[PDB]
Formats: sequence, structure tokens, C-alpha cells
Amino acid sequence: AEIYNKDGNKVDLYGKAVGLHYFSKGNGENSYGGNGDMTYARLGFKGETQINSDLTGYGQWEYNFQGNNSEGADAQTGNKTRLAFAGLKYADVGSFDYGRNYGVVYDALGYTDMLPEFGGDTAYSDDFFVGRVGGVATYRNSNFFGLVDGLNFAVQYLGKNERDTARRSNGDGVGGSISYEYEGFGIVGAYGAADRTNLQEAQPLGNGKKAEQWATGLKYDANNIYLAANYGETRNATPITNKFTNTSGFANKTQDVLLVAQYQFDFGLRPSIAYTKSKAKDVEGIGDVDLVNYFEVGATYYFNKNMSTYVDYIINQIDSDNKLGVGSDDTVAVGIVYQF
Amino acid sequence: AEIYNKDGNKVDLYGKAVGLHYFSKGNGENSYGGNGDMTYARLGFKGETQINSDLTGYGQWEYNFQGNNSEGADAQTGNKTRLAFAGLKYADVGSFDYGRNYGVVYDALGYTDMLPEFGGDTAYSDDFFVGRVGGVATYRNSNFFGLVDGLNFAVQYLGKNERDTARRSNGDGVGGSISYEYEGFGIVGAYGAADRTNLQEAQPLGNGKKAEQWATGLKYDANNIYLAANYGETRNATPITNKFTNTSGFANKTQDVLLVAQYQFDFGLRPSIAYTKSKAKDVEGIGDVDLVNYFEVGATYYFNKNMSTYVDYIINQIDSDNKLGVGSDDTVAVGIVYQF
Amino acid sequence: AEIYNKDGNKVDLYGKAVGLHYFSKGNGENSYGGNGDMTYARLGFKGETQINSDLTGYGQWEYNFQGNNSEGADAQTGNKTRLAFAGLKYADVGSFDYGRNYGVVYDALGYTDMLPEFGGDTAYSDDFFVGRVGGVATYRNSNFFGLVDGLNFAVQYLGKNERDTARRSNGDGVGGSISYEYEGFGIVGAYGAADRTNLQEAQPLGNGKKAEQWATGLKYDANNIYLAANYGETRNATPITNKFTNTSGFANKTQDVLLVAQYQFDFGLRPSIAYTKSKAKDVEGIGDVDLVNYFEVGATYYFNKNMSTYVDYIINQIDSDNKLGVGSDDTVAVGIVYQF
Repeated sequence: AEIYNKDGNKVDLYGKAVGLHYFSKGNGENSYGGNGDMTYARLGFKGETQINSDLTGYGQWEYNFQGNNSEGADAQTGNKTRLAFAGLKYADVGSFDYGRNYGVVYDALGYTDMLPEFGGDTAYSDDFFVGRVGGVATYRNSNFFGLVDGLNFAVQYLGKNERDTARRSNGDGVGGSISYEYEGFGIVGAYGAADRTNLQEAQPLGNGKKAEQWATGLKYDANNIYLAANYGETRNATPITNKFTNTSGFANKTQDVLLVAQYQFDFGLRPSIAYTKSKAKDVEGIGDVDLVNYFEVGATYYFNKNMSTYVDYIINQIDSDNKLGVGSDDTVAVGIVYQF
Repeated sequence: AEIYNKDGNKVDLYGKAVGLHYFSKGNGENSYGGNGDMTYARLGFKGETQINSDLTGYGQWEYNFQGNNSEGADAQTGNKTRLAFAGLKYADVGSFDYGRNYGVVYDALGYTDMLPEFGGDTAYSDDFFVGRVGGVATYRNSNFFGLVDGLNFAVQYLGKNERDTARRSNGDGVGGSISYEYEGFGIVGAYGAADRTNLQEAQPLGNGKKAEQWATGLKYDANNIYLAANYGETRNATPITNKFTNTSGFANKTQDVLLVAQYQFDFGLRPSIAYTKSKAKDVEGIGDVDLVNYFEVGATYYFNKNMSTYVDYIINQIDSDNKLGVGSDDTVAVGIVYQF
Repeated sequence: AEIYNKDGNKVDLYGKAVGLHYFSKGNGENSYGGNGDMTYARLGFKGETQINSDLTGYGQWEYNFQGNNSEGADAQTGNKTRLAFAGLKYADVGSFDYGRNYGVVYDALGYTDMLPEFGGDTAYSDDFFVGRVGGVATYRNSNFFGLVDGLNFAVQYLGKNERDTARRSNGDGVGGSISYEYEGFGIVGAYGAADRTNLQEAQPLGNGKKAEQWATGLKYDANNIYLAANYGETRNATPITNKFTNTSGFANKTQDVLLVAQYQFDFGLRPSIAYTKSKAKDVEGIGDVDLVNYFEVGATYYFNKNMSTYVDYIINQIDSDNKLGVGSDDTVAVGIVYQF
């Protein structure tokens, strides 16, 4: 909600209260998303200032508060700053912003990440170029310097993040994306390469000094119709876990496919169907394994721009004898969303 | 303070900064409230959207930030999300919201929870139905479908919360309440029952598979006069600790009595007196023992709807040879509250 | 940014997004400020209500969110409530506020705490009277009861904080400050003394029952010119660490000197240079040793009151053979800041 607009500076204070519960069979240890309350809140601000007729400065912040914790010792469990950056936009030159913002490959992955609750399974947080990540400087250009309508591109530099855990770690990297839109159609390709930290190589699973992520996408977004497809490959880049041996790390190679089909009825209903297959190869001791594999059917009901409820049903295709101990049970989400 | 109201949606951004100090003799280890700085801040949003003439949507979030912590490792000690839910309200049919909201029995306990700082001692956080608690879907209905002015009631369903601590866990449960008000008078009855977790039974104190909490209240609230009385009973639900044996759990049976008397003077002062006695029975190894027992004297001075100060003196009736090692000393609070 | 003004209460919601990166050779520990991503965000409210034509009430809250953390287990590392207090201001009597607020000695140190990124090394967090501290009660008076323009003073009481770390602990104490300004010029003096906790004496470094901090400053702040000079001494108060022995504590005596020179060009540039030397004496086992010693050159370019960028280069004079293992390398900061 824009709550300040004066002297060439505007501040939108946005957020939401999302009441949410997951239902899966048994306890749901062996399920896709789990079982129980998943209620949460978002808060964030978008600030934008007009420095002059061509030049804009801006900054955005966003925090996820969890609401399924007690007021006890676990009060902070799952709270996080999701976004935190600042940047400039100048004429038809382009924009540059630095901080913790989504990685360049998500430019593609965003295409299919449209589901009521789930989906976009391959957009892991702090996972190099496929998701939200600290320490990125990104340059973007719209309509190619004002000469080509619909031609966007971006080059991203990834700063080194040597953390205590291997999962949230990354080396220095470079990435990019190119996208074209014309009359409802959209095509995007994105690729990133990065150094791996020593701490990541010292891990049981995954082998290489270089992580590589690339993805392409197609979409049709018009007349209440949304269709989307993502295909991607990763080299030493998808985080994975062996549930039997209790070891952690990355998959040597993965192939990811996402399909999304949604229709927006005028009366409030937006039924959604989807398909996801993320498969790994060369997982040490295990080899080839499916990390993600499901059909999804769901629907969001929009009361208006501020209120919605949805049901998101994940039909698991993963087999109970999954070599990586991946959950095989189905999971259902029921959400009611106030936002501003 | 309502800081956005446009296109049929309003957002009230409220919070407070409460400078607060506790005074007990010595270390205040052996007292009711403790000794030292207790400064805190609250921040939150109450959002409401008008969907159509009968149907309103809403969502609320609320956070407690502690200010008596350093900027070191304990910076987070006592910060927590208090409220986080979303819901719908339809005509004279009623309202429904899901998430973290006050438990149903609070509808009774709210009558006596009116003190400047302390009081309402039997409304423990994460204690099934008497205080703020995770995972509740609540139906409330005012004036009985619009057919009976003043007759409100509510039914609450409590989701299972298997946490790391027994204190902060709860099983599956259901509760309900009925209140009637007429020309200053108010009467309320409330009752809830719920399953207990394994981790809760594996505690030294308390025996049963079922938690039960009920409370009733009478009150007169008119012409600057506030009177309130609560009586309630609990079975295997009230959290307790043995300070000697260092053992934890719930009391098998408790009886709670709270009286509150306040008058609001027009020149700003609101002197308050209260009495609280919460005693337990069938406490393993001890039997009958008083958990809470004090008379309270205090006064709050309102500068305005945004500024106040108070002094709250707790005269403890608990004896120093309390079988559960409960504090016997008095505690005084000095508060200055800015709010919006 | 003022976002509410109705019925005699105003609420300014302020905060920022600071994209920031640190540059030092190698990993970062043997440097001044470190190496890698340091993006952070602030959020806060300043509230003020008019009770009547003479009496004003106010409250402020301010929080730091870190953005250089992952979304894993380290999500909260470096987040903190910086400010949390409430107070009153009455006519020409003066103002009084309680909570977690800046120490009184900061009234002096503020003259020099003006660099684009670093500087103000003697404004330690939770360090009695030289930095932000919980449980302080301050009375302040401007223009000496309104009779003498430019003559301001403050008296501050520091409440006891028996915490887990000697670094973040403090006993009961008293402090004060007096400042006078005339036609661009300013002079300020401040002094505070306090009891030390048992846990603080039980530390290896530092000897005494009374901690003492005092500091004076001169400044000229007019016609785009900013100059500042600060000199101070501490007794058993500056937190210090032996990097070789992994021992922590306080320096028995410190002498601190700070110089700051800045000029604000009308076209947007504000170059800043500084000098800071904080050296300790009678440090157990070592004796005399330098804690802080550098020359600084940097510049902030202001796009407007909402957007700015800076480069701040620290030239460390600290020796690689520092007896306390204090980093000896230089550090460069690069920042881009949106604020409101």
C-alpha cells in the first residue's frame, strides 16, 4: 500500500497475513510439504524516488515472520529477511541494484512459479543463481536501450558467501539472462556460473569446483490465460540430502521441467494445474534419482485485490522406495490471505 | 493509526513504545515479576477490506520486540510474533479467521485482564485455550444472527502443535463460549477441551490424556465504572514448575479467582485494584499449593489516547515456604507508554 | 517519513535499505572493517503527540535487520532493537525519557561520528554511557530553561543490567553532559561513572569497581563546512580482546582522539576525511597498546534526501604486530542507500 507520496518520493508499505494449514497422510514426515499449521506474515517496503526526469533511485526490504511458532524458545524458527537491496534506474540506459535480491536465472524460473502455494521447486533460497541470494549486484536493461520493445536482458555479479553451513554457501560468480515478449508470448533464457567454496567440496555429495545453472522458459499470458514451461540443467548446483545416511550436499547434475496452466475466471476463480519433474544424475553411491516429481491441481479464489482463499493439492509421483528418502505422500494446502 | 484508506481497503498500522521498569527487593529472584528493566515495543497491522456490502475481509499481525536485551547474542531474547491471522465476516452470519489468535477461554478471562501491567495470570501464552495460541480456526457470531442484540458466541478448533517443549505444545482440541451484555452488565461462560501430546505426559507433573479449561465472568462497565470477576477451573492444563527438584509440567487441577475494580476519572486518572488467587490441587508430591496469590493496587494516568503512565504495586500473599518455590515478594512496575 | 497526522498525534515511519560491500585483502579478519557483503536495512517509527500547548509526549522505536544472512539457521545473525523508549517534554522545563537509548556521553562523541560508513569507533554498543544502552533514564533541557539560547544540558541515570556477558553488562551509574552553541560554533562536555557487575571483575582484563567515561568536543557546522574534534578518557570501560589468548574484558584506561573534516558541495558531493586514535594503558599482561588508529578518506554523493551513494576508504595505521591482534590491514566500503 502506497502510504507516502510527497516531494518526489513514494513509499509502499506492503505485507500480508496468510493463514495456512497443510494436510498430509499420517504425520507427514514422508510427505511433500508436511503437515500442520504454516501460518505466516510478510512485511516489506518499496521506496522509489525521482531524482530527475530520467533518473530514479530505489530500495526494497522484505521480512518473513513465521506465525506457527510458540512465544517460547522457538519464536524465531523460520523468520528471515527475504529481500534487501538498493539501486538506480537511468533513462534508457538501464537499472543497477545491489544487495540480497533474486538470482538472474529466476528470470526464467519465475515463468512457472505461479502456483497458489507450492511450485517453483527448483528456485532454492541461497542457491547461487536460481533463487534469493545475498550479495548480488545486478544490471538490467528494458526494451534494449529503448530501441527494441520487448527485449530485456540482465547481467549479474555474485559476491562470495563463505558461510558456516555448506547449503547457504557460495563463491564468486557471474550470470545473465535474455528475454523477449510480444503480444502475450514470452521467451527467456538464463545462465550462471560460480566458484564453489572449499566447504562445499569437502561435502559427501557433489563433485566439481564450478556450479552451473541454466534455464529456458516459454509463456503465454493473455486473456485470463496463463501457460508456462521451464526447462533447466544444473551442474553441482541443486542442494540435496540423503535421508538414510543422514548426509547433505549437492547433486552433480539435474534436469528440471515445469509446466503451469492457469485460467482466470471473471467471477473470482483461478483454477490451477501443474507438473514438476526435477531429476538428478551422478549422485555418489546412489546415481540417478528423482528429487521432485508430481502433478498438482489447485484453485485460488480472489475476493478482490486484498483477499483470497485457495486449495493447492500436490499429488506425489515420487515412489516410497526413493533412493534419496524423498517423501512419497501427498500434501494439501488450505490458505486464506489478507494482503495490502 | 489508519494510514491507508482507499479503493475499499484500510490499513491501520499500530504499535507502542513502552518504557517499563520492575522493582523488587534485591536481585528479585524470589519475587512475583522480577527486578530491573522491562522496556518493550509492539508493532502491527490490522487490515480490513470491504469486499461487498455484507462481506468484509481482514487480516492482523502483531509483534513484540524486546528492548531490555543487548545488541549481543541475547538480542532476540523475548522477541516474538503474538498475533497473525486472516478472516472473513459476513452480515449477521458471523466471522471466521484462522491462524494465531487469542484462545476461546480468553473471552471470559478478558473480563479481569485489565491491570496496568500485571493481572490476568491464568491466561498463559500457548496454554491451549486461555491465551494467544498457534493454529486456531475460530467462528464468532455477534447478536445471534442479528436476532438477539447482545448475545454473542464463539466456537474454536485448535490444531495439533507437537513442539520441542511440553509447555508450548498442544493436542487437537475444541472450545466454545457464550456472552450476553445488557446496559453495562456482562456475563460470559467459556469452555475448551483438548488432547495432550506424548511429550506432555512424559512430564513429572500432571496425569491424564485430556486438558480442560473453563471460566466464567461477570462485569459492570459503564459511567467510568469497571467491575469484573472471573472464576475458572482447569484439569491437566495449567503449566507449573518445581523450583527445588527442577521439574516441569502441568497441574492436575487448578481453581482460579480474579476480582477487578477500576474507576476512570475524567481528568485522566484511572486507579485500579485487583485480587488474584490461582491454587492447584493434586500436584504430584505436593498436593494443594498456591501458584498465584496477591492483592494489587495501582493507578494509570492517561495524558491522552496516545500517551500514558502507570504505577502497579503487587502485594504478594504467597508465603516464602511455598511448596513449589514460587516467589513470595512484592513487585512494583513503573511504566510510561507512548502508543499509536 | 511522516505517515500519520490527525487528532494531535504524528507518526513518522522511517527506515532504509543500504546496499553495501566491504573490501579488504584476503579473508578479512586482519583488516579494519572486514571483507564481503554487508547490506542491511532499518525500520523504525518516531511518534509524537501534543497533549497541550506546553506538554509534548513522544516515543521511538528503531530496528536493524541484517540482509547479509542466508535463510537457513543463521537468519537472525545481527538483527537488533537499537532504540526503544518513551518520554515527555514539558514547556521550558525540559524532556525526560526512559528505555533503551543513546548514552549521555554520546552527546559529545556525536561531533565526530559523521563518516560515510565507518568512524565513531568510541561509540561502542552496550558500553555504559558511550553508546546505545538499555534501561537509561534521561532528563534533558534545551536553552537552560529557555533563558539562555544555545545552552543545553542532560543528566542520565543508568539502571543495572546483570547480563550473560561482561561485554554487555552494566551496573547502576550516573552521567551528564553540557553543550553550548553560538553562530556556527559548538562545544560539549560529558562524564559518567558506574558500578561494575561481579561478572565484569571476574574477567581477565580490567581492574576496578567503578567505570568512568568522559569526553569533550568542538565543532563548526556552518556554510557547508563541518569540522569536529573529540577528546576523551575511559577508566575500566572500553571493551577489548586478546586475539592470541582468546581472552576478553575491558581496558583499564583509554585515551581517545577524533578529528573530522567535511565539506558539502551544492552540486551533491560531500567529501569527508578523518583521523581516529584510541589507545589503551595498563592493560594486564601487555600495558600500553593501540585499539584504534587510522586515517580516513571518503565521499558521499547525495542524489537527494532519499537516495545516496558513498565510498569510504580506511587507511589503518594499526601495526601487524599489534599486541592485541587488532587487524592491521586497510578497508574500503562501497555503499548505495535508499532511505525514508
